Amino acid sequence: LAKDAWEIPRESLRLEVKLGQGEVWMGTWNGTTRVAIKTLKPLQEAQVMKKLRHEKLVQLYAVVSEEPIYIVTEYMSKGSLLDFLKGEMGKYLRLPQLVDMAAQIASGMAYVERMNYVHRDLRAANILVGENLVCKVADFGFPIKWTAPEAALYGRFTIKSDVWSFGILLTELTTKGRVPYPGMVNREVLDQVERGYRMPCPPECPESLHDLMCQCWRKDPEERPTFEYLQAFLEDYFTSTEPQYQPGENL
Ligand SMILES: Nc1nc2cnc(-c3ccccc3)cn2n1
Repeated sequence: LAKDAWEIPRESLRLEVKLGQGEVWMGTWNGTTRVAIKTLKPLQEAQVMKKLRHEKLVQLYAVVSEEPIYIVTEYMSKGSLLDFLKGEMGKYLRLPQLVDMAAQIASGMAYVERMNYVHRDLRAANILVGENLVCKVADFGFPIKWTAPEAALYGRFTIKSDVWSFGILLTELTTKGRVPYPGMVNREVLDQVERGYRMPCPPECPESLHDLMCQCWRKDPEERPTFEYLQAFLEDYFTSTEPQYQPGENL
């Protein structure tokens, strides 16, 4: 059956270093350019990664539509935002760098918002990092803790359930990668969050950023901010919102 212009020769790719294991390799495409190659275990409907192109989304390069199915994309030299924040770099990141990263992610998601798509698994383990603190939304391929209640309970995934996740992602950045709802197991999160619990302000995080988290965690998904609003807020943050910001111990 008929391929499209994304298709490339099964073996026009040189796999080298293995990076994960569902498996992910670094490689070289037509001997000239470095890529990442995610391999599946037994891309049919990648009509999602094909239609999106933006500077803050990991770019699709090519596919291979036969088992084992390949997906080739740009190489992100630092790997996942989660690993980056939990590794050696986490202790040196302060609020300006973390808010900047948040802004990049909102910029990719504001594009997703315009195109009328929905990510469904926005969390730091699905943001990829390159040099110069470039972050890019990845993996449009159970993370109850990151999912809006209406989506966890009733399968209502909208751009507004993504916003909710983006708010959890903001606690990931401000805590240098901690799992959210520390001490709570999945069921206790779901019950507590339905009764109105929200994570409190993380140590040394300014109130104005916690308020932003709180708005993304509104019960009525319609009262949650847009990513366009989020991007603009984050970009202008140290002039418009926290002009007197002082670095502290950890942020
Ligand atoms: N597109 C893409 N996908 C992945 C997955 N993992 C990495 C990576 C993982 C560890 C160290 C450096 C890079 C990098 N990329 N880049």
